[PDB]
Amino acid sequence: HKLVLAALNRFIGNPGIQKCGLKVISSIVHFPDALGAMDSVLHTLQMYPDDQEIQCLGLSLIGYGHLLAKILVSSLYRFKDVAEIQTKGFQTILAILKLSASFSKLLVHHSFDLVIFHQMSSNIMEQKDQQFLNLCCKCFAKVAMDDYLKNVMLERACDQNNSIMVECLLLLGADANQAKEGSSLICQVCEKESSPKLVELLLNSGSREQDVRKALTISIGKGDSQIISLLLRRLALDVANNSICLGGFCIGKVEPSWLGPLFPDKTSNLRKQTNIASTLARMVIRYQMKSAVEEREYITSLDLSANELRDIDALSQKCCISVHLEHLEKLELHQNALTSFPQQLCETLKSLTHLDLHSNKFTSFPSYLLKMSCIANLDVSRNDIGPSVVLDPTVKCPTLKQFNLSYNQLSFVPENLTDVVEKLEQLILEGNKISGICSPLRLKELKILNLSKNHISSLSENFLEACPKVESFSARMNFLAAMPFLPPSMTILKLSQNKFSCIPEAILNLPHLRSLDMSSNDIQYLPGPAHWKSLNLRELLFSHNQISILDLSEKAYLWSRVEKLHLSHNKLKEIPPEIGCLENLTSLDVSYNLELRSFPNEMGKLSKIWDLPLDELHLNFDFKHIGCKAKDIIRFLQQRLKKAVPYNRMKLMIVGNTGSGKTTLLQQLMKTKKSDLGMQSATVGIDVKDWPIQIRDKRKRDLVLNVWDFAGREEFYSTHPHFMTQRALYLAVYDLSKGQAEVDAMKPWLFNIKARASSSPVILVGTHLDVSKACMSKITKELLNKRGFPAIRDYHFVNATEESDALAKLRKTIINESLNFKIRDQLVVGQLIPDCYVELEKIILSERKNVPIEFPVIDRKRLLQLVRENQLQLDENELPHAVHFLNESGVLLHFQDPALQLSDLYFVEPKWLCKIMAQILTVKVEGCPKHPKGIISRRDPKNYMSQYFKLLEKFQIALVPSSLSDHRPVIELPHCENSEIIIRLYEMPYFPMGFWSRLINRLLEISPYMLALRPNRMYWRQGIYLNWSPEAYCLVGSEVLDNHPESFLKITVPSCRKGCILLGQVVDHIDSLMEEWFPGLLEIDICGEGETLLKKWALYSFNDGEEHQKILLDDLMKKAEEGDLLVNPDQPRLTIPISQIAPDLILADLPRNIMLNNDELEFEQAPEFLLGDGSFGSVYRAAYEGEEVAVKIFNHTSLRLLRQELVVLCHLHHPSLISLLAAGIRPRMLVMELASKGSLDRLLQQDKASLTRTLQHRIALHVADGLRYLHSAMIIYRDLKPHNVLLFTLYPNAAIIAKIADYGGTPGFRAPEVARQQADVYSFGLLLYDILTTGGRIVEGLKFPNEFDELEIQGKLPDPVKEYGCAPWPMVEKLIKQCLKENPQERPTSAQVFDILNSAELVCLTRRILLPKNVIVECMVATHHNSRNASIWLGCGHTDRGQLSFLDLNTEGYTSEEVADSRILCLALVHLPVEKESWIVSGTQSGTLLVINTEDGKKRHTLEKMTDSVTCLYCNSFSKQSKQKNFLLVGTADGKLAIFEDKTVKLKGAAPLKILNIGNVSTPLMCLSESTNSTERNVMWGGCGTKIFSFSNDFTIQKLIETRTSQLFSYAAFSDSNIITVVVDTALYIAKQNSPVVEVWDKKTEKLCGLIDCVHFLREVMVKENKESKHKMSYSGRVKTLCLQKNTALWIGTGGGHILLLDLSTRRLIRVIYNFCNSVRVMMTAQLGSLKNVMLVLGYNRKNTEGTQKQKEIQSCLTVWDINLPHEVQNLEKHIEVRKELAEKMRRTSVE
Ligand SMILES: C[C@@H]1CN(c2cc(-c3n[nH]c4ccc(OC5(C)CC5)cc34)ncn2)C[C@H](C)O1
Ligand SMILES: Nc1nc2c(ncn2[C@@H]2O[C@H](COP(=O)(O)OP(=O)(O)O)[C@@H](O)[C@H]2O)c(=O)[nH]1
Repeated sequence: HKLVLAALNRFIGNPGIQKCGLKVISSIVHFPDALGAMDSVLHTLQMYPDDQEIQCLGLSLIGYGHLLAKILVSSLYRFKDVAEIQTKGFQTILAILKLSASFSKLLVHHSFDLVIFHQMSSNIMEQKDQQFLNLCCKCFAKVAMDDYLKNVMLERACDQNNSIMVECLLLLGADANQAKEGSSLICQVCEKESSPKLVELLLNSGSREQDVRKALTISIGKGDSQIISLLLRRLALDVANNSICLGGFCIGKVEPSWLGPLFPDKTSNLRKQTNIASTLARMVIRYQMKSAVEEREYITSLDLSANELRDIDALSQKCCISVHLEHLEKLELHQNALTSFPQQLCETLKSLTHLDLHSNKFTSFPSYLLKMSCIANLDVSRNDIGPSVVLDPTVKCPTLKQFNLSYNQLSFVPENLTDVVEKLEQLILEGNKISGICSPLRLKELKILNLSKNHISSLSENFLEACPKVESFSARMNFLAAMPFLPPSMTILKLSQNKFSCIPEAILNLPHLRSLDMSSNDIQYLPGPAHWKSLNLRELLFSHNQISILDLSEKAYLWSRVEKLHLSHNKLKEIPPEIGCLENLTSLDVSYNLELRSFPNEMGKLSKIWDLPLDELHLNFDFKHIGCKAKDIIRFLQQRLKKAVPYNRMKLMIVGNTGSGKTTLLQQLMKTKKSDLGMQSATVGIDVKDWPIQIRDKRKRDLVLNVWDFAGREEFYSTHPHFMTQRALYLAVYDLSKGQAEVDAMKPWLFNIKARASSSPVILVGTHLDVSKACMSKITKELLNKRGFPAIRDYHFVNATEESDALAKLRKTIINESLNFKIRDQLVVGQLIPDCYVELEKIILSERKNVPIEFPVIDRKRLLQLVRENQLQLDENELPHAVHFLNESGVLLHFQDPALQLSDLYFVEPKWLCKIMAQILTVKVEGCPKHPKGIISRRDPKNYMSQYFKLLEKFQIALVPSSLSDHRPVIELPHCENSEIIIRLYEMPYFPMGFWSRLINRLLEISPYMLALRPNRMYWRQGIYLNWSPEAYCLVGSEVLDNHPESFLKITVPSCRKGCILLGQVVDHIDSLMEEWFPGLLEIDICGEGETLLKKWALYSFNDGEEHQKILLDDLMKKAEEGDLLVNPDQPRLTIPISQIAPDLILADLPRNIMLNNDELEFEQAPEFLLGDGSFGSVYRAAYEGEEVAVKIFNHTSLRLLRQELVVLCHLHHPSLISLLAAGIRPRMLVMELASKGSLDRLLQQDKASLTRTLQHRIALHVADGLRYLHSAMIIYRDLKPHNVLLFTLYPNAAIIAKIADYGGTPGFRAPEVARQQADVYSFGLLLYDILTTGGRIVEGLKFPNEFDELEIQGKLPDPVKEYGCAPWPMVEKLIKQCLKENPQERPTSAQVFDILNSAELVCLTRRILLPKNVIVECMVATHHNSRNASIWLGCGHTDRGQLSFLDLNTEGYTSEEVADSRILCLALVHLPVEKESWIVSGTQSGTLLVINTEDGKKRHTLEKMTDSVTCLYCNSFSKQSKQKNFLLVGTADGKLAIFEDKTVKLKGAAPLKILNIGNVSTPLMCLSESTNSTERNVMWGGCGTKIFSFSNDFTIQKLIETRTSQLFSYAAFSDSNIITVVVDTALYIAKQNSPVVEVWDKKTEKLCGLIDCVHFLREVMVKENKESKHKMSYSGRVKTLCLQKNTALWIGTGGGHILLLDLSTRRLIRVIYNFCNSVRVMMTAQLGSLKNVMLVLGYNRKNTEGTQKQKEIQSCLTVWDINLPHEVQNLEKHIEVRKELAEKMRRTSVE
């Protein structure tokens, strides 16, 4: 019982008894392992806390419900640091967790954090219980198992400021951008007044930039000077570029105490005290993996434009930066609201040369801005400068160049220019209010004046009489009358919008003038080219004048260079033929004249014309179906210059109805005697026949009209519209037996004749007198004549079987009607064509005398062979029109239609192919009607069955829409309550025949409605009724309402949100058809009234449901109700939104947020407010509730086009796309993002100082991404060029830099056009080329612009670095070539080019130099003393004897010169500060140490001949003699340090100061190094044999560290071999011959503190991409050389074809950059041409071209990397990830 009694007695013993009871139970707990005390021993703790002597015991006994934990920490917290009782506690926790894992989560539940934080931070480090502390890292490692536990405790770890532990947690993961995304870590960390080290650690690791900006706003709220300067240093600083990009931020005020540390400071050097955190992180990681596995120096200018600086005086003082400003050389203050530029500032900075501050609110040009030392381009161009701007004459500033004064409120030209600004060039004064006549203006160097938009009366006669270099005087929009003796030097003169009456003779005589724009003048006579006295006229812009003649008869060749001639809006009469001499004409413009009417054939010689607007003028020809475009018009005018002839050979379409005198009247018109077939049957198809008529009269014109006796029976009634062209003479026939009743039923036919060919004649012909009613002439005169039916021109009553004069009269009438057609007096029947067409027609007809009957088609190859067989003058560009024209004449049908596919096949003999297309429509099936009537599958010879229905369903006969269930099946809509449906009518007098056949076939195949779920559809002849659901369905019905002889087209669609989509997408397909095939219907006949024959109604009802009637409304009149949005009757209390009865016209269908209310508008449209022109309209700027927002206004255009654009540009959200904000119906225009820094063309035109390669690459990458998305959206751009790319910010590493405008071409932007997909790739190639070029492609657009598609694969293209001089930039120079394949199949995809652009290597490298063929070189030395242009001196080893091998870099010219009798090993540079020379030294195989001068390759003197092979040379920094001093080291193959002095090199056989024999004959000296710092007096370290050594100015071995005696043998010879390399840093990194591992010694302890293996980094990559590497287990690959950067990383040069980056501080591998060489032999650092700190890499590329001959072809591929690589490989890495998250977050807005 003792256990039971002891426990219960200790329980009841509330006073005193516990102190002993606990000792009794702690002794007894070991022996029986007893069994119900835990609860009571728990209870007693609460029952009396606070007694240490029992607390320790209780904790000791807990280890032998959750309230347990609640007492534990509350104990350890109540005894934080009283004694080592925490030991017993943490032992208890460690015991409990290892058996109950989840209890750990319970511990952190209560208070664990409070006490563990305290213990790990109560200064426990270097206190004696370091082993107890090891148990506690062991605790934490299991504590931080759950990542969420890391994040939330991290949250708590920043609440209380604790730098060491927050750093430790960051090293353990625990991302710092997860808390709230609106109030995430940095926000409260700057709110709670934390420490700079706490904020810096948060910023350095993952911290989203938006949160940083929010925290910047917060920390601006308070006054903090060490947290602000750390937020800016991560938000705005480009250290690579020396910048401050503080642009977008809304900083309330700038104070130098913030930017203080942003400027570079040489004193900045900080120790390593946070190593505690790294050590603790290492211990935690160790315990975690154990628990896991088996348990000068001045910056550039400043960001300043849009900051609304109401004052800039803050910088005028003598503050911290008042000495860095003195070398600014560019200052931008435009668009702020400044005033009165501070006088102290404008003399503080004495090197400013682009000061521009416009759009500010100045009111007085300071006139003390001009006392700066070297200023130019002074620009104040939108301020409110006072009425006069006189310059004070006490300033003599000559350096000013471009003194802009645009758009001020001036009243005079500035007064004292001539005495102040002498060298002034571009004095601009436009937009002012200059009124009075100007000054004599004695400026000696004006080069571009300007006076536009002033109010000038006239110019003084001595205005330009003293400015002998003016070039571009341009006074637009003034009130100007004459010109005052312009100096003979003007080149460009622009004088538009003035008030002239004739070109003043002061212009007709300028001896060098080049362009003259005088548009919008009211002038009368344009003097002939014999009045212009100038040999170089290029542009002559004269639009909007009143010009009568275009005098060119006098002397035309004197204007042979003219390239632009704009004469629009003039009273011209005709173009004189002398215009044919201006061969260099490029852009003629004679539009809007309304009185020109004819083009002379002479213009066909002006082949350079690429545009020729034809707006509002009528020509002979110009008929759209045959009308040419651009050069095609010139080709037409040139072929018409050759020879145009009368063609005289037309058509007669006979038309009947189911029976009449048609065939028996055609067989009587043709007088056909044969009667071969004694019994003709009903007509099949159209049966084309032809019959010549040599009219035996004075007119010998033997006219041949072809008769097409159309099908009578109604069954053929769908194809006939195809054979009714506009050019014809139709008959029609009665069968007068059913007189006055058949004549009624003939009405549809005439109607169709009025539908297709409005201006075609018709001839009625009675066909029966033998069969009996002849009063039919009544009704044809009574009803049929002139009411909506075509221009009947006769009627006859022949027998059409035999014996009468009436037939002769019918013949005469037909002949005389044919010879009298002449529509619009154009006379079709004899019009002129090139004889080539007639020849082609003749040869084709003669092949109607030779073809296969089974397949009358001709292949295009056969046609191009038959043109060769004859002597036709046609090329591959003539046939595309030739065959079309011959199609127009009924010779052969060929299909070029975009709706189908272009036919390689040619349908000569149409007479049987029309016969073939109708066979299917007559074959029936009286077998088993297994399918509903009309639908059928493939059921019928040699491959012809394939082409038959490869034509017929291309002909949309497939399921035959004809003979298809005329009676409609009964259909009921889910909802028919008069208010959930939308209904639209199409009342028309009679359906077109193939209307339904082609209507149900256009709606049918559009399956992806509201995209890919197909609907169920049950479609009879005249209806569809698709359905997805009761939420989406459509019934395009066909009913006739009672007492309505017309025929309607009822469409019903639910008024739901998606139903409006159905409506719109169906009305588009029903309207576009009507204007594509039936232009007669939707042709408003102003003659009579606007019937339009197509009265598209709209049905609306006020009474929601049970309206008892649907109220009509004509759609046009409803469209007139667009000034509002709601319709309402004469009774105005109730109304229906137009948004409820026609949601398709209505704006709301795309995301509803697009709506412009016309309320909070803010706008202007003057010629400053547009931003550019493009496609179908232009774009302007305005504001609304916004500030700046762009508006795309439209021309002329239509709400067809806009509906396309609305949908297609919407529903597409992408970072590279220019998203639109709103649309405006009333204002007929759209709204877009304002592109802040301009367009790419502008950027190229101006800003070439500021295009970094990074930046160019960013733009290209952004663009590559947009184009990729556009192909994700499966579509062409078709508009890619500098004019179309928009730039937002000029900050290189931003998130949005470039975007792409208007969507699916130019001489400056050509391709081999598909119609003359993969094409946009090529267009991108052009843009990319120019971006690489920076303005080379169309600067030539001022010069030789036709040449832009002439050298198409052939131009400056072969070497554009060479052809433009731009900075070399490989990989992408290969990318454009490799992209730019002429064949579209050969081009890579846009996704592929985007992926290749997303490659840090494409951004990081600039050149290599493949040395001459088979040269082996193994040593090289750079030159930094002449840092202007440097040459890299190489050795050789292709020869066993020594050649030196010079190699320059700016010329890349290799030279060879044998200088030694034995192969060289190494060289070095010893430059002497005296005598200004750099002796170059070379050590060799024989020991013959050679020294040769820099410039002289003859003053050579080998020094003492060494004993063994010299392995090394080196030049040190040893100034130990109180002066500048240097030495030289000769590493030989034995260790003998033959040291010398910097100057003693000249004397033959130099004297070694201290000959230090170090190594042995078997231990070869093999590497030397200097130290990393200079504070250790440059202790020198050199490897020797296998033991590294060191020395100093003493030149005595200071250490004999041995490496072979290593205690970590994984292999021996990797350390048991001769040393190869040594580098001196905080530690030592060493490698040996063929050692694939590097050894890391320490200088003090001399211990192998590191062992870093190379193939330890080769595995990770090879495993996927090298499968043959599984056979290469005995791997080649080892450290062939070392090269260490200053403090960032270390570059391992492999013996293989690889290179390794090592971040020596924290993470081992940054990147391996392979596949660029095969053996990295040499590596070193250097400086070149102010591009200091480059790293040269001499690698090998062996070619086994003759490897079978045991020989390899060697190319020493010397490359030059930019040493800044280890940053960009980790910084650009990051930059992708940024844009990847943003790629996804943006696509969330597409979801919702
Ligand atoms: C420098 C000036 C130039 N600017 C622009 C803006 C734009 C522009 N923005 N948004 C657009 C949307 C469409 C668009 O279609 C083009 C390419 C057809 C002209 C242009 C812009 N295009 C040139 N320049 C903006 C102002 C503030 O700055
Ligand atoms: N007796 C008689 N028959 C005629 C006359 N004109 C046409 N027909 C008949 O019309 C038929 C000619 O075919 P047509 O009607 O032109 O062919 P369809 O239009 O394809 O049916 C023959 O059967 C003729 O006998 C006429 O004046 N007298």
